[PDB]
Amino acid sequence: GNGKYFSKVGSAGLKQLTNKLDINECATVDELVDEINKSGTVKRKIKNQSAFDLSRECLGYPEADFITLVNNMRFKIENCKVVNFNIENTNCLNNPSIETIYRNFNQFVSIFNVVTDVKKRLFENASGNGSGGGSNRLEEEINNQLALQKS
Repeated sequence: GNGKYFSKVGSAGLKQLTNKLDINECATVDELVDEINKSGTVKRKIKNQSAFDLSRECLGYPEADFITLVNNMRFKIENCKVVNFNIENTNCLNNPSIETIYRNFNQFVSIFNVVTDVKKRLFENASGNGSGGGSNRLEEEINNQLALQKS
């Protein structure tokens, strides 16, 4: 029997995704992709859903209010993934709902990190990140880091 039903970051995003995708459990994004790779419907849906959206859904935060949180935050984007973050304008935290969302925002980014990697793994590139350039502020900063990368 497997124990330790507690994980923060990384495998936590996997655990939330595997739960959401109704797939097998996964210890790494690499193994996660492989399971999804077996689940054709999930695989295709991961590209059909946007990383931001797919990840946000996994937590169950209200789209608008969740977006409201990240627009007022900033993020350390390491390798196209939010590795760290902090709130820039605590205006959104006026709502205890968003407080709840914020205090557990890392969960989202954990899941986001996963879908951000998985969507790259399954698809060499896809229009399923969030919106043009980026979802909402968060991915814009990511795209911003990518803009620094003059090809």
